[PDB]
Amino acid sequence: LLSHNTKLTPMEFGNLQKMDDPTDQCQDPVPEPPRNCFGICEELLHGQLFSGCVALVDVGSYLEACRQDLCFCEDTDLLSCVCHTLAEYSRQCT
Amino acid sequence: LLSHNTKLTPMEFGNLQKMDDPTDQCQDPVPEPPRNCGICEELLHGQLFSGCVALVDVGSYLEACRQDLCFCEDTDLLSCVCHTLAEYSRQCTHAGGLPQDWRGPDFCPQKCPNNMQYHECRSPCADTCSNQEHSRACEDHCVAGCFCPEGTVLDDIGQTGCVPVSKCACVYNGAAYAPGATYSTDCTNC
Ligand SMILES: [Cu+2]
Repeated sequence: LLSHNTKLTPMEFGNLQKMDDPTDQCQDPVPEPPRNCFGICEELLHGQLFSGCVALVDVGSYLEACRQDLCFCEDTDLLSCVCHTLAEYSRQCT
Repeated sequence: LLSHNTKLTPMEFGNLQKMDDPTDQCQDPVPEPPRNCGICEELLHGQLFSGCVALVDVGSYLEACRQDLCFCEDTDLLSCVCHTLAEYSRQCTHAGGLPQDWRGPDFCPQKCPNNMQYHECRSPCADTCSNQEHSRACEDHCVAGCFCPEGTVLDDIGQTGCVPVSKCACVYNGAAYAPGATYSTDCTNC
């Protein structure tokens, strides 16, 4: 996150790693305002399902990711947007 | 469930408690075989209801939540279990517990008039402009509903939602006054 003694935002860091195709000049993503969108993610991750995994891998980053995945859901059922983050947390615990 | 030394099923008991209308003959529900169908496990066993587990057992309500999730006709599975959770919160309040808020903008949202907020355990004796000490003299346990934000009281005079105490109006002889307004009699000045 440091280019020359400065601080790089995650979007800038991601844009710095682009390698475009010879003819496909893909446009960089445009930043969006925060949608402002204890919950189901907190109950699931802080519950007894992940008891030996919390002491090894911190939950806060994955909890925040779960909240973002829920907020950017494409379907109505909220139980289907938490599968990806929970699976990733289980992978990291393994 | 014991008619005469006989273990009645819930279906039989419910049918026994029937009282029909004169011209409306009703058919008893047909006992259907199970459909062979765990979201509720996370919230009910989670810390969100922890302060309620010690008072009301959750197994019956866990089964009720499973039945509600399986039996409801839309795939709003996250938002199709609000009724069982609300009932469990009600039972926790009736058991002397203090449930904490479990709802949200996307998870079982509740709409409150004016600037009030929905809460799971607050005193039902709402403080108004006329009675600003009602909550401190309440005998009933905490209930769930729409309540004024902390630091304000309900406006029962102008019906303009929750207002601060310093801006509450006054009533004298059926006429609503304003903060700072005065009236006088022969030998008083209020
Ligand atoms: Cu009660």
